[PDB]
Amino acid sequence: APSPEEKLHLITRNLQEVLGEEKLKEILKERELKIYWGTATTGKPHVAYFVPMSKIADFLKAGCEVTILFADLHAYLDNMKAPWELLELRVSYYENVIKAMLESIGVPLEKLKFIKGTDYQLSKEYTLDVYRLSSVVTQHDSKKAGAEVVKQVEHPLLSGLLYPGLQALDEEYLKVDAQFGGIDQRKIFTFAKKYLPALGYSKRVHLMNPMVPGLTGKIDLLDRKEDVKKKLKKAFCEPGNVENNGVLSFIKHVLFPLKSEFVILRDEKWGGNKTYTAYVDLEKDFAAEVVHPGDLKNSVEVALNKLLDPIREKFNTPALKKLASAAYP
Amino acid sequence: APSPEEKLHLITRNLQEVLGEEKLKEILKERELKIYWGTATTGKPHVAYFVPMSKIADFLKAGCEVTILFADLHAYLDNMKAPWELLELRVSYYENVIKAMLESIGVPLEKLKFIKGTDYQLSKEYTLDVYRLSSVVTQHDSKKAGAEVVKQVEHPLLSGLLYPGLQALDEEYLKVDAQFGGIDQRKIFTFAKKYLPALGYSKRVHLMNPMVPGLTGKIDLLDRKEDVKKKLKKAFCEPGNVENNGVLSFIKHVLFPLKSEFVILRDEKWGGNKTYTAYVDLEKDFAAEVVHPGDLKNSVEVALNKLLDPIREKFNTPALKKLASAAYP
Ligand SMILES: N[C@@H](Cc1ccc(O)cc1)C(=O)O
Ligand SMILES: N[C@@H](Cc1ccc(O)cc1)C(=O)O
Repeated sequence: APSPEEKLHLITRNLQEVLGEEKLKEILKERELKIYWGTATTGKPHVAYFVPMSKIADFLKAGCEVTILFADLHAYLDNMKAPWELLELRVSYYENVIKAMLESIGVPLEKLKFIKGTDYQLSKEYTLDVYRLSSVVTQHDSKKAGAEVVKQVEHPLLSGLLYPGLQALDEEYLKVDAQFGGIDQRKIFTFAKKYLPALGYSKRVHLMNPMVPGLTGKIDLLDRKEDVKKKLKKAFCEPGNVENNGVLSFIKHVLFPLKSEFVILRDEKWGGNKTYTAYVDLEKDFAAEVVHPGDLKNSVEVALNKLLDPIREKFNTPALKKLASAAYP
Repeated sequence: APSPEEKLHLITRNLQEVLGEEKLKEILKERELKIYWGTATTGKPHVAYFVPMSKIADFLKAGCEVTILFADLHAYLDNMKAPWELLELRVSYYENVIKAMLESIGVPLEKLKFIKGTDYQLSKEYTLDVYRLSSVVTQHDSKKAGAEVVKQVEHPLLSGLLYPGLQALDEEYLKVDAQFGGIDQRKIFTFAKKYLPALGYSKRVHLMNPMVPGLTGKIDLLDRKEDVKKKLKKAFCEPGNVENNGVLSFIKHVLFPLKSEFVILRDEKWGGNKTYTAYVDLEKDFAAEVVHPGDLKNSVEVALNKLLDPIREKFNTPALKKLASAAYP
């Protein structure tokens, strides 16, 4: 234990889509899966990052070799969502905050590798492959592949066309079997699947999370307790509505995977607390309106504040706030 | 001697257009001009290469520091007009044949520097500047800048969009004051003028040759004498027509600069030989039809065979024909 079947279940649970199941099962019969997730080092990560972090936790539980790519060059190429001056600073802020998140979840930062894009994306071998890729990829396909991912501006920049090619080559240079990201990466993933073989590199397994509504949409990982409180009961959460509910989604994609259960906090009057061992049970009760929006929010607020506390405390040290300020001036 | 005025005259004579006269004259008051010419290492050079080589001869006579760029990566990016396997071979063939041309003209290969693009275009600093350029250049402008230069195909490749940016950066990395090329480079030259300052680099002086009709259009630098003969009296050369005349153009752009004069070979019957000290005099006589097409061709044929002889002999050595064959299979 875990068997290949248990590993496959941990790796794929809560995803919207799995591309490459045949190869995924072939690998898992024999060895650990090598997988990575990338994030461009752009705006301050917020509590919604707990969603991909929960999948990273799952990968690590399944025994996967996991790489996290801090894609600083990608931040630069995507309409300068980060300038060159600030890239090193934002890489450090991202690395710190992602490590704190994973620590807070209780994930062995063990088979976990952190790498930043400019560690290898400016090397001669990689650059040579960027030019080879450029010689088989049409402008049309590269503009198409990036449409849901890079900022769409009225006069498209060349950098925006380069972005998906580099993301494709990243699969080969990080030497992984698989890449995980949101469903909005799908066109880049199929682009990699199409073009890496023209360079003599193999296609990868691709794992995609659904688009998950936010808790608000704005809660920062360093927001203090009363700001978390303040922001939560302005959140959208209609009685009985189990669609497009950011509070239910957060529970489904983060709190259940984290603990295998979820506790609703309710007054004695309305039945007292209840412990759910599966999301579908909680969903049924919410649909029936015997879990009120206010109690759902209070239950999430307690759980979430538990997740943020060690992060807030770790960034409470001198120099981490100078880092926070300097990263985002 | 040469004075700045004589240097300016040598450098700019026979050009179609000079961009940047103000800076050119500022430089020449003080020091030697640093200038380069690039050629993608694509198809076999033919006798038409004598036209840019004549300007290189002029630059060297004026005391310029001249670089010749063998743009092998550019050959690759331009719709794979050369594959990666053959690039080293075609670089060697080009270097050999260009050096033989210049030797045949009688040009001191002295302040002459040969460099190949992949010597520096895959370095970290250059690649970083390719990404910065990509972040300010629109796809629109880079497609526009390359329209007369890179192969135009029905599904434009990304590499074609990269091509002019690299040509612009080449001005900075070769540390020149100026670039010389044909008038068909003009949109790339103005592109460099527009964008190098966004990277903190200065605009360059740009020197442009006219588009010159070919002697045939096909005479190879290694063609033997009877093939040269054969190909010449199939050439287009109408009595009295001094426009679009490839034979007159070759004389104007290559043989006059080379020797300061040109000798028409004519029978006693029609006046015997005549020596022209300026092109306009020869042009007037051709217009008046007292220099016949056949005699003009014979005079060019003699001069040209004199230019090719040491080239043919130098490539007559073992290994230069294996080079020729292996470069072009
Ligand atoms: N495109 C990803 C970031 C990314 C960058 C480079 C990669 O190799 C992988 C992922 C995003 O939008 O979040
Ligand atoms: N564009 C030039 C070749 C060239 C390539 C790179 C340069 O830096 C300069 C010139 C041609 O068409 O012949």
